Amino acid sequence: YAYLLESTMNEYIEQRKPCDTMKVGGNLDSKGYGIATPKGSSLGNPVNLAVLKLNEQGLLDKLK
Amino acid sequence: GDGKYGARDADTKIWNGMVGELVYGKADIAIAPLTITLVREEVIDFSKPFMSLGISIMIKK
Amino acid sequence: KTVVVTTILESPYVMMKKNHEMLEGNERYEGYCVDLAAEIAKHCGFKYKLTIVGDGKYGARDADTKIWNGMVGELVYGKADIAIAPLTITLVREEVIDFSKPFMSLGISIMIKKPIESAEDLSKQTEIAYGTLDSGSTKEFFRRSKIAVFDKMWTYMRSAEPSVFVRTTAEGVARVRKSKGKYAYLLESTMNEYIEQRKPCDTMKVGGNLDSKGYGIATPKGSSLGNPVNLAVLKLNEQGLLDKLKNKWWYDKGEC
Ligand SMILES: N[C@@H](CCC(=O)O)C(=O)O
Repeated sequence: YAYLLESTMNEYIEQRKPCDTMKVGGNLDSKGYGIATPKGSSLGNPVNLAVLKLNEQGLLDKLK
Repeated sequence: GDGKYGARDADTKIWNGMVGELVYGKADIAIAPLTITLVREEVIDFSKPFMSLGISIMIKK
Repeated sequence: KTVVVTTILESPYVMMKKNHEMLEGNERYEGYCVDLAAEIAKHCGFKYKLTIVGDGKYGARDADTKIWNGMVGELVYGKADIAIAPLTITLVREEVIDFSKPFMSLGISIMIKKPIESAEDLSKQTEIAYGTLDSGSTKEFFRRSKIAVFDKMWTYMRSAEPSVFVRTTAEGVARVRKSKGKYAYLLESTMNEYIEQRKPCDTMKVGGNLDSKGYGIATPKGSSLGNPVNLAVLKLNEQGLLDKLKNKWWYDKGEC
């Protein structure tokens, strides 16, 4: 049994005991995870700016 | 509550998962490994991506 | 209302066709962004005219006048309705213009002439000169970077004499090529890997990306087009088109 999942989760499991799984081949597509809010939410604009600010400062890479 | 990411039920038309909690106003924001897709963006808003990824294959060594 | 599209002659996004002389209007161009424009215009139901950014720049804000140049400036001052180009979604730009979700992922990388293996290596020597493109997001990345190595690299670049900065990507690439390995160029992975697969096959991308960002289709704040184009980008990515165009212009055309 082989499992189709997002590269992020695959890479995480590949580093966990019992270290018996592995990610193979290239990614099938390219996409992203985003912080979601209800349509027309007040928070939308500010959280988008926060995500951009935090990626630019190196925090997102640091956290991964 | 339902431990799901979010999908619209073809028969019932209801959105489940985190997406549903946002759509029906149970939550104000979803901070999770929630993929930005076209069908979701039609009902909720997404920030630019905080993480880049792609579907891949996991095998037993 | 014919949509004025601002773009930039940057391979392989927008390039003049071999036979441009006998061609007119949108027909004179070809590339990833030319096919992308045709595609989103198809899905959004609009007619358009491709125009090359007058000043040949991506977009930066002059600290003295506060005036935006490049494609950003053309959008900000209403000279163009939409920018379909390899334009990087950044915080400063997002404050003055709208960006669709990314149509392409990328990161800053190093281009060497066929002794440097990474950013850290450039920051430890003075023999090999290195710089970036003027008026772009790569130069800003280093200007606003606190990460020790990137901060240290900027301090060297900022003060560099002669200037290690270039007007166009083509200028940076040509400089690496004629410098006998004494100049490395910092540019986006997308453009780096394209050139890597083009004659004279004398360059190469080294190390991993310095960051993870994306290019987005830009429109002026409050634009009626914004909503539709964003959904169009998502549709095209999901239909598999973006991947198809990427392989079409990068590797089916690779000559190395
Ligand atoms: N894509 C960059 C230009 C290229 C670069 O700065 O390396 C921008 O949108 O400014």
